[PDB]
Amino acid sequence: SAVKAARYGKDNVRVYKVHKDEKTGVQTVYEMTVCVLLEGEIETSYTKADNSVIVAADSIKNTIYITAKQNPVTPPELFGSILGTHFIEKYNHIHAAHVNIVCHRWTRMDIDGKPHPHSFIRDSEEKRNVQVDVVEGKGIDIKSSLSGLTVLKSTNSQFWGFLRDEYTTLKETWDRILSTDVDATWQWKNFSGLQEVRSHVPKFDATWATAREVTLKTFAEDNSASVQATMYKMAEQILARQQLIETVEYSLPNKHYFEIDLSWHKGLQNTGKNAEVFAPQSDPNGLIKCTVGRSSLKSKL
Amino acid sequence: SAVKAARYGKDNVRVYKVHKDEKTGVQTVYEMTVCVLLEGEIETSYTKADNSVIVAADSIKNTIYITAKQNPVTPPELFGSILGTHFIEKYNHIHAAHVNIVCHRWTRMDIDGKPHPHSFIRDSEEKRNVQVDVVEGKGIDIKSSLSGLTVLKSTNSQFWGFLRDEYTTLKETWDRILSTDVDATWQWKNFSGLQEVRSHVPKFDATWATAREVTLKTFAEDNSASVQATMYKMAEQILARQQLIETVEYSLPNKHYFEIDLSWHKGLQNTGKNAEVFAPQSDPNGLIKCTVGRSSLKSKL
Amino acid sequence: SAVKAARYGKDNVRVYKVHKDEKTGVQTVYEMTVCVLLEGEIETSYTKADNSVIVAADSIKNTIYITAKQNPVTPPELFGSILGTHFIEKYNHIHAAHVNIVCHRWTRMDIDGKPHPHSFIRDSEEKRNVQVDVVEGKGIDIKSSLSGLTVLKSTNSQFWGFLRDEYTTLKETWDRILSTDVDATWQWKNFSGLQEVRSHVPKFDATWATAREVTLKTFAEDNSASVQATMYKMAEQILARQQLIETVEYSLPNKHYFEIDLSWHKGLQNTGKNAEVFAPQSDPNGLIKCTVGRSSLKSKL
Amino acid sequence: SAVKAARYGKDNVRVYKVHKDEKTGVQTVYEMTVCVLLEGEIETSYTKADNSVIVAADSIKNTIYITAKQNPVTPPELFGSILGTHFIEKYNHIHAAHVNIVCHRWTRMDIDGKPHPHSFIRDSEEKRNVQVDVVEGKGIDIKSSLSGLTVLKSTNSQFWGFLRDEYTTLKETWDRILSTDVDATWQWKNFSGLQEVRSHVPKFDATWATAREVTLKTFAEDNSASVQATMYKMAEQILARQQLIETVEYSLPNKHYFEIDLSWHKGLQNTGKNAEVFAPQSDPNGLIKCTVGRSSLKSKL
Ligand SMILES: Cn1c(=O)[nH]c2c(=O)[nH]c(=O)[nH]c21
Ligand SMILES: Cn1c(=O)[nH]c2c(=O)[nH]c(=O)[nH]c21
Ligand SMILES: Cn1c(=O)[nH]c2c(=O)[nH]c(=O)[nH]c21
Ligand SMILES: Cn1c(=O)[nH]c2c(=O)[nH]c(=O)[nH]c21
Repeated sequence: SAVKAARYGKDNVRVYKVHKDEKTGVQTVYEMTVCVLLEGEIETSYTKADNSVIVAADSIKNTIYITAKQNPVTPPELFGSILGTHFIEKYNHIHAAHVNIVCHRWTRMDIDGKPHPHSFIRDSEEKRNVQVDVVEGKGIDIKSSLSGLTVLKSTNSQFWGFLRDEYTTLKETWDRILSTDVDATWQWKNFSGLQEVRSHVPKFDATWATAREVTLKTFAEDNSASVQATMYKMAEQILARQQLIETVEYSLPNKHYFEIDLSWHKGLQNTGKNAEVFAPQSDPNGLIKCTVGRSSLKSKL
Repeated sequence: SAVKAARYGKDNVRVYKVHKDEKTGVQTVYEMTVCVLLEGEIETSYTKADNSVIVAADSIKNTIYITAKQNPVTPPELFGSILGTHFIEKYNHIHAAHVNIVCHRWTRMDIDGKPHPHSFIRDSEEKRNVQVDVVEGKGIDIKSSLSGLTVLKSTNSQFWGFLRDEYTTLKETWDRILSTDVDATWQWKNFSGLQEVRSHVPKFDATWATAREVTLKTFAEDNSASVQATMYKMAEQILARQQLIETVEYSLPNKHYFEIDLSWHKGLQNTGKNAEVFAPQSDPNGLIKCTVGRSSLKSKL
Repeated sequence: SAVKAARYGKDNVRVYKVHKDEKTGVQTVYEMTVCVLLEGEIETSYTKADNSVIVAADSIKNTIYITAKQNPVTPPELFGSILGTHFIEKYNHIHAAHVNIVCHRWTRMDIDGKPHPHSFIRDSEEKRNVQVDVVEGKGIDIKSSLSGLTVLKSTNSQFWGFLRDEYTTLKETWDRILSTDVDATWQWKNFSGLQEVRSHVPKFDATWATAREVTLKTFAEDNSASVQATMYKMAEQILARQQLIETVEYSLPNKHYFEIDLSWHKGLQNTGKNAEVFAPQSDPNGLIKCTVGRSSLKSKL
Repeated sequence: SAVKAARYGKDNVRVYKVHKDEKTGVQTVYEMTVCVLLEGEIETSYTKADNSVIVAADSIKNTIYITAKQNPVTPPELFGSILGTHFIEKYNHIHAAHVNIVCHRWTRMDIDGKPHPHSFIRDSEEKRNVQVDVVEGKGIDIKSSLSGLTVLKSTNSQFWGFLRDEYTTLKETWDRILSTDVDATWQWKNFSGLQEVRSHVPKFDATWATAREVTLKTFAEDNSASVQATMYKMAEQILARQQLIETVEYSLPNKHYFEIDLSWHKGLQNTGKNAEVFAPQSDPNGLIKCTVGRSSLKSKL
């Protein structure tokens, strides 16, 4: 037997950080959950009970809090890059650091139409995430994402012209409800190290804002032919707006709202143009995925 | 053996309703989860296998969708009162209907600074709830609530002067983080029937809006002496603003954010006035409850 | 405004305790989650920012661990009674202690057909719970429960003879799947204090075992006319087997398994006597409740 | 823009199947949740609103129930292989089918020491899973797993000799609690098609049973030097017992149980050899992973 793959460390590390402007009294909070898993010359911990190669997960936890004390926690792409770089530089025998960060929403409260200096509301369970893989000799691979963005449109969704055979019962529709939970990931060009990540810092918040804006506007305005066709338009617009992105991935459930035939009861009309009351279906659901990149096809376009 | 208490019916009934203004094209959606449990002369279903006294839960489910088709679903206090009244009036042997409704947020999307006619966002897992108990011969008892409103303030919370004995380790503080999930319930005066509920319909949305506004402003502006003292101020202001409320109940967890002593590492200062990085605690938590009503004490005030 | 009701304390306190037989090497573990809420002369903490009347929830947490160190944690009815009594005796101004305990399963592992001395498995998310209300001057009110016991029978469940009117679509059945999550509560006679609870200690484990045995055997052997009729038989047998119980309460969801008509596909027969493949429904569900006590009817039985 | 990756279909499809021995009256139930995602010449559904290439997820759902009606659902490796093969054979333009199955426990009830013919208990939320990737021209890749197996040992776990530097606070221990949720995956040799999967059918149940037995016995008997060292022993034994497995992967959280120093209270001794009461930590947790395969190193072993 031999170790083909190994990583270890600490998961579910909750972190809060406050910034206090002593001049204005304005406070700003940041809250996240962090996972750090290390790789390197660690196989003997598995094979030989050699704990000398283990940077204790407790120590990794201490290091997350120390890094957050001594560095910005925003944008999360930067914080993740700083943290991962620390582990591969500090420890000769550690050759990769895998940093996952989930960012929790704390939106400043408006009280009597004025922003409150130190009060916040969890305005959505929507998250902003990063996956930062720091690989010694191979730079920094960053995937940025928004997840748990739950949306619904009551019309301007269609689904007709799909394959029909002996397995098919679904009726074509020219007007249905569309509801999803948006998981959208943008994959950055490889960065050579922390200096190159730092040189692009304003692009992280800007690209997250673009991804969210494009997701909401496209969902709201596309007279959707399918989830497939709608998500492709979101991905192509985000790629057009940030050249340092290589790919945009969407993973979208089709959260069904079924019509309810009430015609058995006093001839009530609640289908088609008369549909007012629907049954939201918890399961099953459609699931639609794609990864969009830029073309290099020159023939048979 | 004898039946001391019994109720039965249908839980977790997901309901969506759309309103379509054909003039403006503006669509408005409502989504809820409904539970209806009936009481009455039903003991023989338990004791004698007498199913003749059971209004099938499947039929109760059909009735929820039919009621939603033929009546407003908003405010939920009205929808609940209509539904509960239907069961005690339709069925001679049914003497109480217990209607619980959870209302899910679908907030209209703003696209390029304009409200979209048919696109919505789940802007919070915060709920608006009702419990409506329709009791034949005893009218309609309504409890209204907001739940899952998650808030945090980074300063202007204190906790000192508490009892200290041989069980006490907690340090007094003059500056801590306060974070909670707000569960706030307002209990209406008994209504004689559906006509009296209908006569007060505008008060339901107005009182929910008042409860939320008072909760947010008080949380944000109170230099809090304790969760106890802060919630009491919220409850007294809501009672002052709606005479048809008898009681206001709060149930608030104290969701702890602990300081992290980093002085063992390079003398880093992260406690007291230098506290920037905190550890959010998932459990345990403080839990603080109270029900506030109006006084009738004339002596020893 | 005046305080009509108030309680406060600590929730979600996770507790583990190990017993080590040094003679045999056999270790036994206990794991629970504890909530303690106090009542008494505490209104000034709410009305006057008077923290002198608050036994800090942090101190209540310390007290749970100290009690567990100095006393048995089993049966949970005893541990809860000890803990609640401590608060009303130690603090003159505290007049009630509300102790909720959830007990988590750690079942000894059998390895090569022999019980392992120190290895355990979470063999079910089924819980054993207590609610212990210690009220100064009014003794100790205990409710014991089992919850999250998930069961299914594939036949010997029926549902016919229910009310049929213009709201009814459900077909009568003489053979259906029955599946539920069992919540069963037994309410003890009021105990005068801790001495009387201690005098009955063996009855707590014995009555929990009886409730579980009766629940499983009745579910498995009753050719069920309805959930109502089946749960009534469980409750009456548990009352017959423990005179110190006053009431037995069941709360049972009817977790539906729907037939799937496949006759549209190659005439496949999958309904009635040919039903093999079913669709489990996550929601909605039936919900059936009753509280059974002993009779004192002497006429019109 | 161009489609670099795409799949779509149906998730969260709950399936139940009953087998009825008419001779013995013995019934056997199977319950699972199924996901099927297809790949192939489907990019035009994304780029051109061409729904002609979509096998509707509703049709995929119908096909799961039809397959379950016409074929064994056990072992899940076989059911998954049948289902995936159907999609790549039926549809010329579909070139891969990705089938994920979660199997839910329904263990036969023993009533009065005899197995009941038609009553079952969810004896654990532990799952048995498969991932079956059917790739046209490349056969059938199967990963089998057990997940959610929650275990604890109260002693015979150690953690000492780990790296100590300026980030390290953790104390070495020679006796701690070890608790985890076991996620164990075994990767099968590539199968050429459905005939080769069928030729190995008895190996699926046997290898799952081996993986579980080895996991439980090793956890219980290993005087653990670390999670790393313990999981490596499990993986090497499972590889030794099934030559058709290429790799065994473990993913194990270290679910911490912290000692509680009570010496501040009446000198109570609850640490080290006197530790009886512990605080289970919900988060953070250690996370330890490895993939073990067979060696081909001939030098520098
Ligand atoms: C309703 N529906 C299916 O059944 N499949 C699909 C699909 O892949 N995409 C859709 O937009 N809708 C839909
Ligand atoms: C921190 N803290 C306790 O320990 N108990 C209590 C309490 O009841 N109320 C608070 O506001 N804080 C607090
Ligand atoms: C299927 N079904 C209903 O619709 N209602 C009821 C009920 O109250 N009890 C049952 O056992 N089944 C059932
Ligand atoms: C307690 N502890 C750490 O902090 N890290 C680790 C690790 O990787 N492995 C362990 O078994 N324990 C442990």
